[PDB]
Amino acid sequence: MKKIILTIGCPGSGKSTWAREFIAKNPGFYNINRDDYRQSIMAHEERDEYKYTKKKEGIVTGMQFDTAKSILYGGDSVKGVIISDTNLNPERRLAWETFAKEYGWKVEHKVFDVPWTELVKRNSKRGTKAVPIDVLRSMYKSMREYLGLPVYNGTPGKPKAVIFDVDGTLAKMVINPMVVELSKMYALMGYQIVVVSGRESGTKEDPTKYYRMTRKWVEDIAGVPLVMQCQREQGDTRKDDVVKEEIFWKHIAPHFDVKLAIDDRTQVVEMWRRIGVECWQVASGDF
Amino acid sequence: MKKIILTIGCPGSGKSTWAREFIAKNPGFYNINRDDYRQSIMAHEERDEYKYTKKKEGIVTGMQFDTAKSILYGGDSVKGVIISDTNLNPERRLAWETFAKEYGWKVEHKVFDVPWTELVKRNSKRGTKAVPIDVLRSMYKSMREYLGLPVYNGTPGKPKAVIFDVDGTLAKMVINPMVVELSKMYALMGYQIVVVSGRESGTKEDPTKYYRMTRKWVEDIAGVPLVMQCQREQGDTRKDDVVKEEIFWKHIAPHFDVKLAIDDRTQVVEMWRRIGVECWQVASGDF
Amino acid sequence: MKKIILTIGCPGSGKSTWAREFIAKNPGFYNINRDDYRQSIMAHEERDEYKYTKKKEGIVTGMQFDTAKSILYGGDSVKGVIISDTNLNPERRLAWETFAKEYGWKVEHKVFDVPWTELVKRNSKRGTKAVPIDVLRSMYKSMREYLGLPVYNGTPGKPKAVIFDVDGTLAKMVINPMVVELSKMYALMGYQIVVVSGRESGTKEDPTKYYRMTRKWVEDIAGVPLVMQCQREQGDTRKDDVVKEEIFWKHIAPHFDVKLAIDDRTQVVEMWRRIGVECWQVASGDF
Amino acid sequence: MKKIILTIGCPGSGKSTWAREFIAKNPGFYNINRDDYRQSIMAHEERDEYKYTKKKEGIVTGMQFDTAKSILYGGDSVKGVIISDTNLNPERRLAWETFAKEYGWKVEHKVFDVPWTELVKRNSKRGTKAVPIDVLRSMYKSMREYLGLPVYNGTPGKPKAVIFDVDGTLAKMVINPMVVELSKMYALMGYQIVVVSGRESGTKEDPTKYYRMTRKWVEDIAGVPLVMQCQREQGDTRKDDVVKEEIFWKHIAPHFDVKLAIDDRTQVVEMWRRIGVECWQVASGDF
Ligand SMILES: [Ca+2]
Ligand SMILES: [Ca+2]
Ligand SMILES: [Ca+2]
Ligand SMILES: [Ca+2]
Repeated sequence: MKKIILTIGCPGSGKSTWAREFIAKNPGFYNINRDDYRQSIMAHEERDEYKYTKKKEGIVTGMQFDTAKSILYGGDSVKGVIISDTNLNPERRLAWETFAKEYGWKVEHKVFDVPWTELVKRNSKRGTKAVPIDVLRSMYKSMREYLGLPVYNGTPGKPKAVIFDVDGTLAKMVINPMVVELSKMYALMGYQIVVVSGRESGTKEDPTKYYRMTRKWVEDIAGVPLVMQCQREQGDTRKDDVVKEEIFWKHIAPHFDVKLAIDDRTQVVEMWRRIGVECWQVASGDF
Repeated sequence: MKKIILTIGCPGSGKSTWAREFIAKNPGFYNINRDDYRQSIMAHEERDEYKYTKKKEGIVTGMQFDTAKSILYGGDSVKGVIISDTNLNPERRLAWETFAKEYGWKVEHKVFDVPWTELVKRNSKRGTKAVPIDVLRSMYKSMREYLGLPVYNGTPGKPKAVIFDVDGTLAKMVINPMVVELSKMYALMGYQIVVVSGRESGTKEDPTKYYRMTRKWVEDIAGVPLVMQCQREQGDTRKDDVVKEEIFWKHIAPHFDVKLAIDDRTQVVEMWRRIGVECWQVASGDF
Repeated sequence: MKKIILTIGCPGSGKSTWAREFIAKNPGFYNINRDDYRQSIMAHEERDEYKYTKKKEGIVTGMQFDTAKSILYGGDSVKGVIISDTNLNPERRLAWETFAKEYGWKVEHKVFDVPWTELVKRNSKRGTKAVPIDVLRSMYKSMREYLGLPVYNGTPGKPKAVIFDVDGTLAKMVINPMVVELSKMYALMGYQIVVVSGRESGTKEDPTKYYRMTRKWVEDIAGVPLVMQCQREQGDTRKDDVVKEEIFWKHIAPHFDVKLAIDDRTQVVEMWRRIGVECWQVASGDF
Repeated sequence: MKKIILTIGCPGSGKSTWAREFIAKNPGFYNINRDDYRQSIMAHEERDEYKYTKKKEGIVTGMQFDTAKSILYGGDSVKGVIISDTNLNPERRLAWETFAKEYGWKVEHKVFDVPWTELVKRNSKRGTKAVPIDVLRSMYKSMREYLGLPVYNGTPGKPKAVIFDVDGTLAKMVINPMVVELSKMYALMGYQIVVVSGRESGTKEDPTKYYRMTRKWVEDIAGVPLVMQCQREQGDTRKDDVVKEEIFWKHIAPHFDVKLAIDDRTQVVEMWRRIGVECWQVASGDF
């Protein structure tokens, strides 16, 4: 059955690079893309930035389905087509299927799940084809809803706590005054403090060298009335982003009703908010 | 009445640059272009070169008319669309009109007549969007058929002659041996020799300074049995290309049945052949 | 006296665009630039990203001064040269002058002061020539030290206060729970709360329409124990960035020893930190 | 001994692509290139075209040697440098060596010999970095003088002949009137006619199928008083360019004093002239 592959990925996820190599290897396959249509009807150049308009979007949408119809109603030579957009809008994604059935075509999805940190990394160098962070963020947030990834939301029963980070947040990567005050203000308030850190626990030869150093400084110098502490396991090289988000679902979320996140590294503040935890960023953390 | 503007011009003639500025100033106008569609269905990048295929052309054509229909069947907001191709194919150009009438739309043409010399000038710097000389040549040859420009073809009654050029052809810009021999070989053969030159005749103060110098060298040193001589009028700054093509229709074509053209400057050899005169190029003449 | 113009501006501030147009109009002027040299010795392409190395920087530096010497020791035709870098390093900037005097040349500065908001705007679209935010930030922070712009640092005598923002911070652009709690936690703690907002005060016909609405919501619904409130004057169209930074130096800084800034709009959080006030960003604010 | 590699190749021959990959693999190696320097001192953009000027060339030259000195006088870490230009000027090439010895450095050459047909192929798509055919031609002509390739010039004793081509020249790829006349005009004149062709002689099963067809048409229909005929051997897939230039040095040049070449395919007309044989091109032959 002639197929309609939808690529599912955020801007600069590989979608297009894939559809070109693929079509270049699989005869009978043709591409359909919104950005292309968007740029074409405006006669724009590479350095020109298109301006969103319902009227134009309507036209573009119009152009896709029609082209789908046209090409897919070709010979037996035509094996199918690729709708190389972000396709992160469920409302529309559904629309393509219900369109596909009423014509005898099947629908496939080719997913391009690239890590946020890597999506930013790429989108910033994307130049004129780059996209604003809120859209990139908004997009990724849909890529997660698609994948069915978890989003937190309190935990009835467990105490109301506030997770804190050390490097840069609690400490000035000596004590970072205002923030350390906060940890205690929240201490009075009736909150559980759960300090956390992405500093590797230690070295292969001594797997807690740094964890102990941290815990000591946190308690003895800063004097943070922590209730629990968690750190990056020794010999773990995954992203801070990935790392803490695991520590959450595995230790804190279950024994705690989280209300806040005090941190400083963007990728981490990005992760916190993204999953459902409010996060206040106390300093610039672009690294 | 909603309009369908067709741009008539050769590659790199201004077409697109026009349609962008225009649409950018005239609301209700949208663009339709083949190259765009061609690149899109292949998912190509700027550095990739598409490969002509009837099957794809058919698809592209399909995409244009359908998009025309779609957009033009919009509100009263839609004033019309631009078909920004070369549109130098009469067969198709007709097709758009006969399509336009059977839907209640008019058709307009925006012509971009740029000089050949300038088209090459641009196309060579066009980079990856550049096009092979024979297509550029073939294209321009259609742009002329469109404009209704003249193409020569003998002249019954008048003698059979061969036009010769001086700078570079007859002379080594001292005598250029083989070529000068030819002028006489054709002299025996029973041909009229009509020497011609784009060397300005002279200076404002002496409007034949060079014409005389030339004629003298041509007769006295080279010894070319010329029957007639023509040169660029003093104070004329138009192109060699333009220049000689006027001298032809005004002096030679009427009193002669031309069979050959011996020359050396590409733009001129290009012009000769282009209008209907066979031309042998005796040396590299890229200047 | 032959001159050595140094361009003073952050990445994507106009520097290069200026030096090209200038040299294009002023004969006897030649360009010297680090990025160029950096890319050249590595044989890099546009899509390649150079890697910082002292050894290479040393070489590049070496290349500039030598080229300066070489060209400036030309004829009377050579009027001078442009050192089109960021030149925001005082250590080096000094070096060029002390170099200039020991050879009989003067030094000029052409400054390109572009607003941060506009620098980000451009750098994000800069593509492969774009630069990381911390460097852009770090750079701008030097452009300010150059211009001699003010950086705050407490105010002895005046009470310790915390400035708060409304739209997005205190309010969910109904009340934003955690943040409003904070305003009171700091209220107990012994801090003065100085709410602030970039919401235009009102309309030409009623220049406080919104200021009153705000103040009411802030006091009556949120219940923030504010001590003072400031807002964007009616009919003011300058940037939020520019706006609040004026309200600070003119109303708060003088009557207050500021310790914190709770806000949400990046350009504003960027401004706060930049001038010397710690700022915690409570939510994504990329708009 | 620290080395100075000079790349020897025509525009778009691989030079730069090589020097980047190389430096990327061999630590201690740095690049020096004229075009870079040329563009930098003018502050030019990619779409801007530099304008040749002795004064600027002098400056650029100045910049290279100085940079050579500078970098090569680095530590033991510096293994050498690449002068990635065309380096087809012997006058200068010598200069680099005599410069190298007076400082204790050796000189190496990395040659990039790419076929003319392929150089044009590339240079036309080179876009703004492309170069005019006469320079490309002039360049290749130096690349040949470097390689020590042969250039013809008469052959005392042997008769004065004129080589003719069939496809497109003698025949209209039926007879091509004017050109066939010429073959006989030269026949009277006292010249030997040596017809030649790049049409494969035949098929594996019958290695002269086409050679016979040709010879028959040439003699029986056209009536060319040929004295000798040569064709592309069966099962030969090298370029027409390469092909005929071998047939020349192996059959004609030795038994003939060539005065002219009548042909039509550019790559071949290009080859003829290039080696020392005058060639008149009778028609457009861009294929
Ligand atoms: Ca941190
Ligand atoms: Ca001439
Ligand atoms: Ca706000
Ligand atoms: Ca031929």
